[PDB]
Parts: sequence; structure tokens; C-alpha cells
Amino acid sequence: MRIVINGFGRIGRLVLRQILKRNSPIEVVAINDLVAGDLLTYLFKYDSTHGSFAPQATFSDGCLVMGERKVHFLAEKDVQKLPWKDLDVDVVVESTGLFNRDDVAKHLDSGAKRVLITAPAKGDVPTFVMGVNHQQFDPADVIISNASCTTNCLAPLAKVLLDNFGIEEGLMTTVHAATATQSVVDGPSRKDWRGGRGAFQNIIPASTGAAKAVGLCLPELKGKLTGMAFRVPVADVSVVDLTVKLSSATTYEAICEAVKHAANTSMKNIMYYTEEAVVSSDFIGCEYSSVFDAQAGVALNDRFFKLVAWYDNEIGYATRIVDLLEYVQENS
Amino acid sequence: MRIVINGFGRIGRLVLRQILKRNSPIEVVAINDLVAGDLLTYLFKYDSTHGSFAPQATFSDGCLVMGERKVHFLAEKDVQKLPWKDLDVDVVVESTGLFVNRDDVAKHLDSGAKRVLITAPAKGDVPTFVMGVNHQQFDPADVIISNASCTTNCLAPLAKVLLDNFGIEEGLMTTVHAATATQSVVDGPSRKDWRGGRGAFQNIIPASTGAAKAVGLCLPELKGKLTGMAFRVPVADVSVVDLTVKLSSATTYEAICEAVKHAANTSMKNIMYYTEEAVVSSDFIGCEYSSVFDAQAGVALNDRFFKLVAWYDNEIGYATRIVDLLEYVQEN
Amino acid sequence: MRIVINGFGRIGRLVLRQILKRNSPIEVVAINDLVAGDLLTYLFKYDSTHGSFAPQATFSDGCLVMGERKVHFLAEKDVQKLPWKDLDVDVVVESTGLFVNRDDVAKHLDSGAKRVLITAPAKGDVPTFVMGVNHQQFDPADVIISNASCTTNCLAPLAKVLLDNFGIEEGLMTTVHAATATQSVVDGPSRKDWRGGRGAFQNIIPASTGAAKAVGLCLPELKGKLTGMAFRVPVADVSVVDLTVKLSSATTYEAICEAVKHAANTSMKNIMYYTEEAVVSSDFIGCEYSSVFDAQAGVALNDRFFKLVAWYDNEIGYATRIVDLLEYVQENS
Amino acid sequence: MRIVINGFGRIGRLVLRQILKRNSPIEVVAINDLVAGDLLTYLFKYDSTHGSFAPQATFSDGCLVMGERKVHFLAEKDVQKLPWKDLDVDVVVESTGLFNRDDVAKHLDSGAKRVLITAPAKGDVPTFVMGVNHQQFDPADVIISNASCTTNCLAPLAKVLLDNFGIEEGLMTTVHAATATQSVVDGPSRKDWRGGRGAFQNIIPASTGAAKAVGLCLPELKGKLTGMAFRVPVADVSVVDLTVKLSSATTYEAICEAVKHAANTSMKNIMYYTEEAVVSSDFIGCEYSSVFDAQAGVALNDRFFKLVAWYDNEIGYATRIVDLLEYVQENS
Ligand SMILES: NC(=O)c1ccc[n+]([C@@H]2O[C@H](COP(=O)([O-])OP(=O)(O)OC[C@H]3O[C@@H](n4cnc5c(N)ncnc54)[C@H](O)[C@@H]3O)[C@@H](O)[C@H]2O)c1
Ligand SMILES: NC(=O)c1ccc[n+]([C@@H]2O[C@H](COP(=O)([O-])OP(=O)(O)OC[C@H]3O[C@@H](n4cnc5c(N)ncnc54)[C@H](O)[C@@H]3O)[C@@H](O)[C@H]2O)c1
Ligand SMILES: NC(=O)c1ccc[n+]([C@@H]2O[C@H](COP(=O)([O-])OP(=O)(O)OC[C@H]3O[C@@H](n4cnc5c(N)ncnc54)[C@H](O)[C@@H]3O)[C@@H](O)[C@H]2O)c1
Ligand SMILES: NC(=O)c1ccc[n+]([C@@H]2O[C@H](COP(=O)([O-])OP(=O)(O)OC[C@H]3O[C@@H](n4cnc5c(N)ncnc54)[C@H](O)[C@@H]3O)[C@@H](O)[C@H]2O)c1
Repeated sequence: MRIVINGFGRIGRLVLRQILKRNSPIEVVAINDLVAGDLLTYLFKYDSTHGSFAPQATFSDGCLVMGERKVHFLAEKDVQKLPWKDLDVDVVVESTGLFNRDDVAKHLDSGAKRVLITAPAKGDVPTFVMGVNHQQFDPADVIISNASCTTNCLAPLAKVLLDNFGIEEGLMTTVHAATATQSVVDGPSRKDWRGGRGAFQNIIPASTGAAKAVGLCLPELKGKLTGMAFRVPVADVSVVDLTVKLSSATTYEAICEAVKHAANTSMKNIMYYTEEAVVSSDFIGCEYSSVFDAQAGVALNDRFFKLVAWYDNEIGYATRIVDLLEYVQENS
Repeated sequence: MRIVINGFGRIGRLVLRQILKRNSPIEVVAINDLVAGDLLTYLFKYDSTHGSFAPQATFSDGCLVMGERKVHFLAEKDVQKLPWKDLDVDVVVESTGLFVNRDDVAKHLDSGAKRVLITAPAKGDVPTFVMGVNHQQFDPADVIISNASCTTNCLAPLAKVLLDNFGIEEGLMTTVHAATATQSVVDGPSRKDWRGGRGAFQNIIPASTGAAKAVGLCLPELKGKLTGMAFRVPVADVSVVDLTVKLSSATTYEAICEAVKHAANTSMKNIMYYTEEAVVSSDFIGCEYSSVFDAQAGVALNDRFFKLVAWYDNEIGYATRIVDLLEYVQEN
Repeated sequence: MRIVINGFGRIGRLVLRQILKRNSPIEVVAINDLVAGDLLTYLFKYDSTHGSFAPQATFSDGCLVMGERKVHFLAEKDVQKLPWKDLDVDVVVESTGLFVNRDDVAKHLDSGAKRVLITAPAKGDVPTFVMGVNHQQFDPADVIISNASCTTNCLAPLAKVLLDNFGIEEGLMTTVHAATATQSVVDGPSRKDWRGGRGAFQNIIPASTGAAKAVGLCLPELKGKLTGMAFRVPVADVSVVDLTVKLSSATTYEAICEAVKHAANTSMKNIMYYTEEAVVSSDFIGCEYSSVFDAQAGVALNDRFFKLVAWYDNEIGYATRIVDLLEYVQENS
Repeated sequence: MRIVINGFGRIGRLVLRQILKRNSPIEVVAINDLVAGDLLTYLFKYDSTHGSFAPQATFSDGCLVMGERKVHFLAEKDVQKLPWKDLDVDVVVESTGLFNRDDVAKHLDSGAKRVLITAPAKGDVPTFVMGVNHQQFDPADVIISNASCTTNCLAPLAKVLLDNFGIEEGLMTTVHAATATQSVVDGPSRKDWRGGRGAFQNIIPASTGAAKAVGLCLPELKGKLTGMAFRVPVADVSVVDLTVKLSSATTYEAICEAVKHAANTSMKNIMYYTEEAVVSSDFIGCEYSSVFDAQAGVALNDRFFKLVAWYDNEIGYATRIVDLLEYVQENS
């Protein structure tokens, strides 16, 4: 399967890293960004969060050269000018953070067969969470979304609670790492005024559609969940704080056992269960979607609980992108 | 009213700052800590969070000199050796963080102080007050009192407004809390709190808090109805309460906003503030309110289930409440 | 004097703040940026570093309204379309960080402005001024001028005191500098500075600076005698100069302290400050001085070779100097 | 060789990590700190800076158990009560940061044969830097020092300059990561007032004896070097900025070639030479003492230069401790 990465940022670079880590048969034909391949190769090899990678990788003849892989570098900001027809592209990984279905469809017009958006999409874009609803993928879905990092953390936990106890209502907060949409010092973010305030000086409230998105991947939870975010001064790793009213009376220990059991069966490689005294840095490089923190959660009574689940919003999400690409390869 | 400050830390120093920032009968006659007065004077005058103060203040001859006002400096770790009888002390502000058991705190009375105000939740049933919530329940016979935690001072006023207007069925609270002096610059041991020893500015750190249960002490109707947890994050000051609450009556988010706005204008004047501004944590550095309701940040799931957001300067808001409680309790 | 602020960023907003703080008779007639006036008003009123300001300021009818000041908001990226003729502009404060070549900056004059003050070092034939060092060399014929960098404003006053008292043979400067808007929250591309894109709050980041060479422009006797470098570190504001200097005459560290203390009381009043306190960077947030000499931090190897330490609020110190230079130009044009 | 680690902090734990990483024949028989082995095991396994280690490690039977290694845990604050005679201790790694030769000699009185202090020492304590003067070690040296992280970075570079060009005079600044002697929020540090100011809110000047200490390992540089430090908000990795007047005329390129040559020959495994666009995070886990940054340095003229060298103050220094222990093992 021939892919290109459009936007070689945190997610674009770490998707390529996770492809190389599993020796994937996925063929990465090109990388597109706003700068030249020499700088993009440097950013791929040296990572402040995830450490150095691909020490033998070089920029040569306008390509990223790594073993038998030679990946063409492009620097074309306009999707209508991208040479996807000439490069016989099966899937565009759309990871610029700029691109509505109508904007993303320009990749198809430029000759790509499919687009995978590394973010929530607006319009008639099927949204998938590996281990929750990815088997709903149909080859007729030419533009798909892998949802947000937050939805990938919440949806597996919500599915376990739905299947074991039922959910009456849930309100979610994510305490989220700073990301590339934020600023080093106070500046303008036109769609999110708070989001422009200095990232490492502030706790910053933010909107998230993650809780509503769980209602699309698990229709039984439509209208039953909403939530919000706080952006805080860490460079990576985020946590979901789910306050949930269950349909059946249970114990905190029974919830722990249900999540532990799911991690060992239906949610293998998606959910992990820990009882260790973890902090955010313990999840840097963690490939799971959702790590249930058994010690951190609290119970008010037999139906009302606050549950805690960690996610590496960079590497966990990047690993899910590669999982979804490999699933689409096998089912298209 | 003659007071002494035992423990000249974040809270001890900012209590003195807030005394000097108002017209007050309070006479600060002595300060006790573990180091000499020259270093304590330096820390009072230069503050990384709250900026410089009292530029004309000097250390001379074992006293803090501010015009003709002279405060004795002591460096005596043992409460049984403190000269409270000789200094005719009306109230000890107990802000070391070491002495919260009645038996430990009573040693101040044995040493000659008439009353002790603990700047923290107490262990045992020490009368606990939140200004604007239950401070009028103070009795002159109460010789050892607590001003609760910063978090309880943020949550309790909001909980009182909800209780009085709508009723509360159940609530689960998270505080996203600034790093404090109990934390470590790099990973080290914290025997009662393993996570709390992990590098403070590298991590989101879960913590246990009794703040939601403590609301049950000031508002008996809410005993058994609230609990919660904390995440410590890399900001040096300002914290936020995220209250997920099931109310006893059907209402709207707008009705909650109106009730809080009304309370801030009347019964909670100078305790609660109501904002619709695009606020972030740094906007509350130096804020003297106990609880600042963030109208834009909150979400409603339905007519009974809400997630409400309230900010607090855990240093200056709390220090201001200590001075308010001193002025309320003491005879003049 | 009618001014406009082109680029309402850290420097643009704090220039307006410092104008209002001294109740300056300077008239700010317009602000240009890339975003709407309601968001720019919000950023002016709420500042993570310097606290809230102008609580009664409002966005109304495409203007910033503050008492009798009514400032037009523009959102025009192209200097050739800016209405400087219609607004009768005396000085453009050029604070976008995009326009530092004389040819780019001259488009402001073509659009009707009488003068441009670039809030950065300039390329080409642009007279560069440091208040208290060479600002009296300003000539009314200078239609495009530079206020140099924050770093040059910190180093040049100290270099002048050393030059005048002892002479300088050679010097090498490091600035340990706060993170700025050119940096990124997480690793990203900076095409002209690869290191400068690496996560700002995860890294000590080496950077190039022309500040030491620029001192040779304001003090020609020091041409070829200074160079230096920077490290960007995870603080949101306040920077420090570390000057390693070989002096022309033998002295003591205490004689250097006395010369700086004397200068701060006389020739460098309101430009240099002298401290012996145990200061740290946060102590200078909101400090309006160009250069604060840290007497306790410095070291002497011998009677000619010294390491001297001087602090600067790279935001507020520099913004205050912009207002001082505007007021000087007003009085001398 | 039977060793114990006294003070299981950043250096103590990472010394054990580096022993295990090279499968050293050094036998670690005991670890002493102020808290129990369950918490010390947790801190060994989970590291905010260097990531997780020894997943199979357990606290079991009062020991740290890792394969065939079983390390006894102690919690004795008083060196005079440590059971070094009973444990047949060949070398104490003294890494508490509390312990003059007379104070350190109490380890010998308690039954240890030798002490290696992980810091500069006062009194008649031979001080060694691997690759500079470690071959001056004599088995008769019962108390030895591995100097500071900063001295281990500067001394190898200074030796290359001395041998190739000669040094007239040098003034050094280290821009240094925050360390455990610092505070999360403003507090008192009696011998270092600035060092008590909030570590992640400030650039903090400090004194360092590192430049003078180079005069101990390279006597020809006595009286020719001094310097200072700035502590900054990073959790690890530091940089030396050496302003040096050389005894002979040269070029920046000739300095680069001399350091490159040394890194390939006499300074193999001690110095590294890079021309990459490096930043501090690129050296997290770097085992070199001194990494010369060719691109960062500047020349004023043919005798006056500013040279830049990086060091992982935790892992580089810890690796040198293990190198010095193995050198002592081979030469005693
Ligand atoms: N970072 C995370 O935690 C995270 C998690 C899940 C999903 N996502 C989503 O993934 C996307 C990328 O996020 P990111 O964090 O990698 O951002 P980023 O800013 O690191 O990466 C975006 C990249 O796209 C490039 N780019 C910008 N405009 C372009 C254009 N016209 N053509 C080509 N390249 C262009 C940028 O130069 C940059 O390298 C966003 O939609 C984001 O919401 C991010
Ligand atoms: N920081 C906040 O946000 C906050 C808010 C509300 C309540 N509190 C409570 O206030 C108390 C103080 O907290 P802080 O943040 O100011 O801590 P801190 O560590 O800044 O201050 C404690 C001070 O007490 C001194 N001290 C220690 N032992 C002493 C002794 N035996 N005798 C005299 N002085 C001694 C220390 O040297 C230090 O200066 C704690 O109980 C804390 O829970 C803190
Ligand atoms: N920040 C400091 O410490 C400091 C100190 C001295 C000098 N400077 C210099 O001042 C200048 C501004 O720096 P800053 O830190 O304020 O940066 P900034 O990024 O905070 O501000 C720049 C502003 O210009 C706006 N802008 C960008 N392109 C524009 C265009 N075409 N038209 C109009 N507005 C546009 C941006 O939206 C932003 O609001 C730079 O030249 C910088 O080197 C900065
Ligand atoms: N961190 C570095 O960058 C670095 C580099 C080189 C050398 N050093 C030196 O190494 C030493 C340790 O530094 P660190 O950074 O590991 O500090 P640290 O605070 O992380 O470690 C010290 C440890 O000693 C323990 N301890 C304290 N008093 C004790 C006692 N009486 N008995 C037993 N254990 C006790 C503490 O609980 C802690 O775990 C210091 O001398 C320091 O100067 C540190």
C-alpha cells in the first residue's frame, strides 16, 4: 500500500517512526511540508520528547534515505498542486491540522484513492477508534478520521463500562499536554482566544468534541456524554478524568476487574491496566490508547465514579494511525 | 490584636503581605521559621510569583523594620520554647505545615498564646471555617480553629450557592492544582505520597484531597454527597475546581450563572466572583477571591447534570481569607 | 506626535501599555495585525507575564476605546495597502518582526508615514540608537531608524561605562535569554534556525546574536572588539548578559561596581540600575531599566579580566526604551 | 568488588542503572537512604527524565531483586550506625550530598575499606576526572572524589586546549539544569539565597568551584580559570560556555580539529565532537563527559574564543562513577 504523509509534524513524523518500528510493508512514497527535506530529516532524527531515531537516516537527492526506504520530499502548501496521481497514492495521511470533508477531498481530486485525517472531521466523514468501531470501515469510505487522541482514550473505557454496567450519564475532563496549536508567549489564536496564552505559564480551558464523538462510535451513548479540557505545561502525555453514573450498582473493585479483563481480551493492545503510582512522564512512548490508573480513581457510591485513564497523545495516537492504515490495507 | 506567624513560607509571608495591604487592627509582633531574619526579610521583599513588596523594609538587630513597626524574628523549631507569654500573643497563625493535630497545635497555648489558627485542614474535629459559608458558626470558646484548604475555600462557596438555589444530590470534584512546597524539583522520595516526589515541572501528578469531603464540615447537608481528587501540574500558582454535580431540581446552565452572579453581588460579596471573560490561570495571580466562576468554561449535559469551573489563587486568595478570619474572630 | 503600531505582539502591545502608563502625549492613531480587534483588545488587557491592564478598555466599532483614545484596528498584511497618508502618521512602530531590510521598511514611507522606528536590528543603511549611549546622534533627516535589540540595549550601556572608565581591549558576550515568539511549544521547523524550532520549554537552545557586534555601531571605538552568542532557556520573560571582558587598564571588581553605581546615579539615570541583592530573573519582570548590573554575581580572574552580569526585561525594558526614543524624536524633530 | 550506595538519589539510582546496563562485575550489596525499600524500588524503576528501567525488579525480602542481584535496603541517616563491617564493604559510593574528609572518614570507622564521594571534597581528598588524571589513583587513596559534573565537562576540553595551544586565562559559565538542592516554590536556602527561589520560574545565578577544580586535576591551570553558573528550568542536561585566551595563535577550525582528533583517540568514550544542530534534550542519556558543539562556538580573534560543550549532568556523571569504580577494581 502506497501512502504519503501530508504535514510532517508531531503526528506525521511519529507515524513514520511507528511504521519503521514494526518494519511495516506500508510503502511511504512521499512526505509534504512547508520546509525542505534537510530540516525535516533533522526533525525526524532528533526529538525533544521521544529521543533520537534512525541514526543512519540521511537527506540525499531530495529524499529521506533509511535502509531500503527512499522517501521523496515535497514542499507544496496547496493540495490542488500535489502530484498524487503521478505517485499512484493509495492513502494520504492528512496531518497538517489545516484540513471539512470539502477541503480534504482536494487530495482525491489531486489523485489519491483515500484520505485518513489524523483529527476529528466535519461533514460525512466516518470516524474510527481501533478496538471500538474500526470494523465498521467500508471500502466506500474514501475519507476517514481516526478521531482525536482524547476520543481514542475515552471510547475504549466507555465501551467496557457500557458492556459491563451500562452508562446513564458521563462528564469528562481531559488534562492535556500543550500542542503545536499553542504559543510560547501570549499571541492570537482566532478560533480559541485562551489557546494563544503562553502555553507554559497557564492552565488553559479548551473545548473538546471527544465525549460527543464517543456517541458516534458507540451510538448507545448518544446524548449521554459531554466534556471539556484543560491544557497544562507538559510537552506530552494527557489524562482523561471520567465522572460517570452507571446503570447498575457495582464497586470500584468490579470496575477495575472489568477493565483488567478487557485489557487481557477484547481490548488487547488498546487498553492497559496499572495499579502503579504513575505520573504523566511514565507514559512517554506508551503505545496504548488508554491506560486505566486503578489507584487514582474514586467512588462516591455504588453508581457514581470518577475514573482516570492516561494516553501518550503523540505516540499512542501515531500507533493507532499505523494500526488503522494496516486495517484499511487488509480490508480495501 | 497581637499575632505571630509560625512558619514564614508561601502562606506565612503572603498573610503578612495581605495584612499590610489593608487597614487592620492586626499587629504582627513576631515571625518564627528555621532560618535567620535577613533571609526571611529577603523572601518577604522578593517573590517569584507575586513580585516585589515593601522596598523600604530592612532586617536590623533580629527584627523586620517597616517605618517604626518592628517584628521580632525567631528561629525555634520547638513550639514549647516559643516566647508567646512574654509577647502577649492573641493568635498564632500556624503555617509550618507540620502541626495540624490538636495535641501538636495546643503547645502554642501552653507557650502562652490565647488562640491558634491552622492554615490547613486539621486532623481531628477542630472547628473548620470558610468565610462566606459557615464563619458565623465561630464561637469565642474555639481556641484552636482551621481555615480549611485553598480547594475547600474555592468549592464550598459554589456548593452553598447550588445547595441554596437547586439542591445537590451528588458531586465529584477534580482540582487541577499549582505545584506547592511539598513537591520536588527532580524525582525524589515522598513517603506518604510516592507520586508527589516525582519532578513537579516534568509531570501531571495525581493526588488525593479531602477538600470535597471537607465541604461536608462547613455545609453539613453535603456530608457524604461529595468527594474528589487532584492533579498537580507545572504552574507555580493558581488552581481550578472542576465540579461534576447532579442537582436536586431541573434547571438550566443560564439559571446557575444567574444564581452565582447574584451571590457574587450579595451574600458572597468579596468571596465569589463571576466572569464571562476568556480567562487562563495567570489572570488570577494576585486575585483575592476564594472562588471565581468561569461561565464560558462550564458545560451542561442535561437539566440536572453539570460540570462547573471555578478558579482560585491558592496562595493570595487563601492568605486573604486567613486575614479575613483573623479580623472576624478576634476581639478588638 | 501621531504613531501607529504595525504588529501588535509582545513588543507592540507593551509599547502601547508603556505609552498609557506615563500618560504620554504621543497619540496612537492605529494598530495593525493579522487578527480582529476584539482578540487584540483581549491580549492587550490580559497578559500572562505583566498582569491585567486597562480594565475599562473596550473594542467598539473597529476601534480600541480607552478614555479619549480611540485607536483604529487594521488587519492588512501588505504594507503597500496601509492608510498612513489618511491617518497623518508621524512614526510607524514596526514590530511585526517581518520587515527589517530598509527596502521592505521604506514601503511604510511610500504608504504616507513620515518616519519608521524598527523594534529590532535593521539591515542596510539604518541608523541604530540605544538610549543613554548614542541617541543624541539622531538627526531629523533619519526617516528609518532602529532601536537595536533588547540584548544590545543591555550590553551597550555597560560597555560605555567600561570604555569611559577603563578602556576595553576585547570582550565575548553570552546572553541567557527568555523564550520568544520565534520559538515553538513542541519541536517544529524554523528554516533559518533549525535549533530555534525545538520545543522552547524542553531545551537550552544555542542561538546566534549580533548584539555584541552591534555595540560597535553605537560605540565605534568598540568596532571589532566584541562578539557573542545566546542560549534560549525555558522562562517566558527576562534575560541576562554575561560579558567576559579584558580591560585596557588594571582595576578591581569593586572599582567596576563603583563606576556602574556612579553611572546609574548620574549619566545612566533611568537606563542602568545597580543592585547588590540576591536577584533572580523573576525579580526583573516589569523592570523598565535597559541594564541592571548584578554586583554579587560577577567574578574577577585578575585586575584586567572580568565576567560581568547584567539583567534586562527583554519585553518591558525594551518597550520603555521605544517610548523614550519616540519622545526624544518628538522633542528633536 | 563489594560496593554500597549511600544516598539513593539522582546520582545513586543512575549509578546503579549504569552498573546494570554494562553487566558490571561490581557487586552492589546494599543501598541506604531515608525511606523504605518499596519507595526506593519505585524510584529506581520509574524515572521522569530517563524513562522506566528494570521492569522485572521487585522489592522482596527487604531487598531490590533484579535477576541474580539482590541488594539489601537500609534506612539509617547516621553514618556511625551503618553496618559496613558486617556487609564486608570494599567501596561506599557517597551520594547523599551531605558529606569534609573528616565527615566522610566515618564510613571507614563504620567498616568500609574505601569511599568514593560523588562530589567535590574539602581536605586531603584526591580528586579524579576520567581521561584527565584518573591514572594518578593509588590503592593507598582510601577516600577519593570524582569532582562535579561541570569539572568532568570542562577538564577534558581544557586538557585538549592545554596540550595543543596552551591557556593564558579562562572564564567559564555553566548553564545548568535544575537539581535537588533547588525548590519548587520560593523558600529558604541559608548558604545559597538565590537557590531557594522557585526553580522553574527563574534563571538563578550560582557560584561553582568547577573552573578552580580543573586546577586540581590539571595543575598547569591553577590560578588561570574561574567561573559561575546560571541554573535554568530544565530537569537535566547542562552546557559549559568557556571564554578562553590561548597562549598561541590558532583558528576556530584548528580547535575543532584538535577536539575531533582527541575524541577519536586519547579522549575516546570521554569527549564527543558534534557539528549537528543540537539542543539540551538531544543529550538526555548521553554517557560522554563533554560533547563539543562545533557550530555553537565563536572566535573574536586568533587567541580569544568562546567554546561550548554539553553534558548530561546525571547520566554522564553516573557513567564516570562506574568507570572510576571499575578502574579502582582493576588497579587495587
Ligand atoms: N499532537 C497531538 O497530540 C495530536 C494528537 C492527535 C491528533 N492530532 C492532530 O494531528 C494534526 C497534526 O497535529 P500536530 O500536533 O502534528 O501538529 P504540528 O503543527 O506538529 O504538525 C503540522 C505540520 O504540518 C505542516 N504544514 C502546515 N501547513 C501545511 C501545508 N499547507 N502543507 C503541508 N504541510 C503543512 C507544518 O509545517 C507542520 O510540520 C492536527 O489535526 C492535530 O489536531 C494531534
Ligand atoms: N501553598 C498553598 O497553596 C497553600 C494553600 C492553603 C494552605 N496551605 C497550607 O499552609 C501551610 C504552609 O504551606 P506553604 O505552602 O506556605 O509551605 P512552605 O513550605 O512554603 O512554608 C512552610 C514554612 O515553615 C517553615 N518551617 C518548617 N518547619 C518549621 C518549624 N518547626 N517551625 C517553624 N517554621 C518551620 C519552613 O522553613 C517554611 O518557610 C501548609 O499546611 C499547607 O498545606 C498552603
Ligand atoms: N520579544 C522580545 O523580547 C523582543 C525584544 C526586543 C525586540 N524584539 C523584536 O520586536 C519584533 C516583534 O517581536 P515580538 O516578540 O513582539 O513578536 P510577536 O510575534 O509577539 O509579535 C509580532 C506580531 O506581528 C503580527 N504580524 C505578523 N505578520 C504581520 C503582518 N504582515 N502585518 C501585521 N502584523 C503582523 C503577529 O500577528 C504578532 O501579533 C521582532 O522584530 C523582535 O525581534 C523582541
Ligand atoms: N544531580 C547532578 O547533576 C549531580 C551531578 C554530579 C554530582 N552530583 C552530586 O551528587 C550528590 C547527590 O546529588 P543528587 O542530585 O543525587 O541529590 P538527591 O537529593 O537526588 O540525592 C540525595 C539522596 O540522599 C538521601 N539522603 C539524604 N540524607 C541522607 C542520609 N543522612 N543518609 C542517607 N541518605 C540520605 C536523600 O533522601 C536522596 O535520595 C551531591 O553531592 C551532588 O552535588 C550531582
